[PDB]
Amino acid sequence: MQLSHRPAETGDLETVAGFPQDRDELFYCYPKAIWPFSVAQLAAAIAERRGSTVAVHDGQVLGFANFYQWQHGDFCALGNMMVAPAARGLGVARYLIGVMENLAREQYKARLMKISCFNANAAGLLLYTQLGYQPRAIAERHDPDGRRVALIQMDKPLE
Ligand SMILES: CO/N=C(\C(=O)N[C@@H]1C(=O)N2C(C(=O)O)=C(COC(N)=O)CS[C@H]12)c1ccco1
Repeated sequence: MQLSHRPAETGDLETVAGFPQDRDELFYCYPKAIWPFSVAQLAAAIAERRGSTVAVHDGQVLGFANFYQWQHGDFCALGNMMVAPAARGLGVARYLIGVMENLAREQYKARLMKISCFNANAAGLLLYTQLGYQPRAIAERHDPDGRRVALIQMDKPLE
């Protein structure tokens, strides 16, 4: 793919907010959100986070991610990882994760990137593993139906 990236803009909101296809996908990428997803919920996330970035191919916004934790000189934690349904498995997430790693190193002087992935998200767990992330801990969380899920906390040194 001929991918580029830039900071997320207002005009991208409607597109990105269309990416989660069901409650599970929304929970996996934004567990505080309530289905149905909306532009206002995405904009609120952006306002309270850092680094919101889109990946673009052939004029189309295909990916989005941000940081929900950032500690200068230490680490960032990547979240809100969303990819357009027509572009899944084509390398958009891996591209964007690489972009966000550079942004963490360069702008936050981070030595580590943290990613948390829910247990049900096999594709996520396998991709982050391919990208050199290692599992560090498992935490209990609850899904929207009040059922227990396992949040797998992974990390990777930067550089
Ligand atoms: C306050 O912490 N509560 C969390 C909690 O760990 N949220 C954290 C938070 O924000 N994350 C995000 C996020 O919103 O970007 C994700 C999404 O990750 C990816 N890979 O896209 C995983 S979870 C973590 C939680 C989860 C369920 C109930 O509570």
